[PDB]
Amino acid sequence: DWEIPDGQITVGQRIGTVYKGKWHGDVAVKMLNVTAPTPQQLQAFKNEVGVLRKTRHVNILLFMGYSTKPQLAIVTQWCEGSSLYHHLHASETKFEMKKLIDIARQTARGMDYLHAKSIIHRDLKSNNIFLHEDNTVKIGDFGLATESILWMAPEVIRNPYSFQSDVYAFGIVLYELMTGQLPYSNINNRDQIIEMVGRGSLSPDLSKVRSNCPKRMKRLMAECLKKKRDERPSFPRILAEIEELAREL
Amino acid sequence: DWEIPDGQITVGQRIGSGTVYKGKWHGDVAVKMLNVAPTPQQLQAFKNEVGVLRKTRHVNILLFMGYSTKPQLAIVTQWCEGSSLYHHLHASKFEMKKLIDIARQTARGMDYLHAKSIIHRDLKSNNIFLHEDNTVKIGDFGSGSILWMAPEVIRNPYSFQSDVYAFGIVLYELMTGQLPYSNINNRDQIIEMVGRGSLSPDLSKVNCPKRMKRLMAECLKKKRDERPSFPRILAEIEE
Ligand SMILES: CCN(C)S(=O)(=O)Nc1ccc(F)c(C(=O)c2c[nH]c3ncc(-c4cnc(C5CC5)nc4)cc23)c1F
Repeated sequence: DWEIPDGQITVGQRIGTVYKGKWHGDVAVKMLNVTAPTPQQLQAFKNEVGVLRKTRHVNILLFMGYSTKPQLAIVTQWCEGSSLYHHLHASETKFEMKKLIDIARQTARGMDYLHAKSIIHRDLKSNNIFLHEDNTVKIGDFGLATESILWMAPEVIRNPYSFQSDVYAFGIVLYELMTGQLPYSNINNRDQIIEMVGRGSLSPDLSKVRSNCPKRMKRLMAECLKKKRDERPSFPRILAEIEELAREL
Repeated sequence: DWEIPDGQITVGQRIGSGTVYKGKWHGDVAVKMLNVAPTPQQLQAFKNEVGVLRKTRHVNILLFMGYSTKPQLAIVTQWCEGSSLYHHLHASKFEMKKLIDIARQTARGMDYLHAKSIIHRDLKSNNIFLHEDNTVKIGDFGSGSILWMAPEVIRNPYSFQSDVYAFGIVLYELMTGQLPYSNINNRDQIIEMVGRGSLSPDLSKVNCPKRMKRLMAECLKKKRDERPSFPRILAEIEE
């Protein structure tokens, strides 16, 4: 059992619900603050716990246990540092290419691991990628996994979710790394992007990628961003490629 | 199941000695090949040990990732960058802040194991890996090194308290920067002297927090029952 007997966790400050806590060291706790969970609230809990229970990988957020009796709660490791979103989009400090490649590799290993276990993340984005101690990638925020608009494949815009969708979202994450920007800087209208990406009249501007960016990465990026879902690569190939060029330079 | 099918793991360089290898499996892994052809008698003795590692989910405990049974029995875990606490301490200057942090993390790992009712039985500086030279990873809990052995172990010999004694020796390593009884280079003497209670580590060789030394002395008690529990150990180190 991964059920942590309640009263063993010293809950602390709020983060966003999620609390930093104390349980044999630093932990993070996601507490559903309801009086009595909906039948839907219960299955969402069981599902997230069931999928977390099957993950043991350094690039996946470490699940540590759950609580049921007082409230629904999911306990994971405590990550120090910020999300990839914050580092790229909301911070002055920008990364060297070698690290950007490394961040890409670590994410791909995690995604490759998940897909090997028949798990679709369905919400991969730079915000769900935690740079633990600013070096080690941790894929997390597992609210929707099974067994955010800018990171959506056209067939998710228009079951839409698949391994292929996870690949597209990973493609956008790559675009973030290699540009430092979010896709569609021109568009400020939600419903415009939705229609345009959905139709296939729109795609990320790969001309914006850094001059340093290896052509191998740029090519791969384009592949993961293919509008036809079945034309997109699988993570074994994605990881292989990223691994190839990482050694290459 | 956590069994990794035959072939999925690509084995690389021999790291040390079952036998440990670096490998590839959805990224880097470490593969410990067991000194084993397996009999049905040994198979369910092997899975018994995996079932213990199966219930460890903690950042300061080396991440168990899965096992193999073909071609041979193997434990698969995460790969750690950098070297053990032993190598840093006895083969190559941590600021006191980091030493305490290293001590802090080991207590977290141990406290967790004991809460999970798991006795390590072999805690020591070389079973404490420094991943990225920051994060402590405790492994190897699934003739011998006697420096970390509690007096009751030498002569329920293996208990939570004997783990605490081992941690004490580890605290001593961190604070002195050297192994106990360096003055005496004789296993048989150490075995006899520590076993009979006539010898204990020399605390004259420890800028060390005086609460730490008290705690270190508390862990190093020859009397098994005079030793604190890890929750108390963790609480005092944390504070
Ligand atoms: C999870 C705990 N278990 C199930 S268990 O069975 O209790 N313990 C257990 C199991 C399997 C294992 F591979 C290991 C293991 O040894 C390592 C696991 N990850 C590693 N990462 C790096 C290293 C390493 C690299 N290089 C050097 C020298 C500098 C050259 N020293 C060390 C060793 C390992 C293990 F400790």
